[PDB]
Amino acid sequence: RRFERDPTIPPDSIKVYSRTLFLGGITRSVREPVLRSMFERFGSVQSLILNHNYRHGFLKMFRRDAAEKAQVAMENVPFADTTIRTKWSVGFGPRECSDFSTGISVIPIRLLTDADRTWLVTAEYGGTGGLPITPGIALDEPDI
Repeated sequence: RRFERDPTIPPDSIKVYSRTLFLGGITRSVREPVLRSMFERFGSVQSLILNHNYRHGFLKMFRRDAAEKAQVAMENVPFADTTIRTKWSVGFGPRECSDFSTGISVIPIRLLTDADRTWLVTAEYGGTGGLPITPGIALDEPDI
């Protein structure tokens, strides 16, 4: 688990690496079992939800490094009547604190909600692995 002292982090902040990818271009010809098999090449898929009414989906990998590999490989993939476009999702903490190009956030601890704080410490994957939230640490996205 990532619990990395990172001297690039400002005072009273943490850094969080998203494990979640946004999937764009999801027409009805693009189905969950096929996407799952595509992304399993890069590592174990923790969750995958498609919503064809919005032409999109969200895929979470157990590991941040697998998510990075999947994002670069699947960034623009012609498929049937569409192109699958894989980008980072930032679904944890304030979106104001994030680089959407890489799915990395630098979050002042004071802006975490109590729920955010609890998820960070209790997550099976990501988060602090049971340690307190303290400044200058980089973590992966917690399960909620």
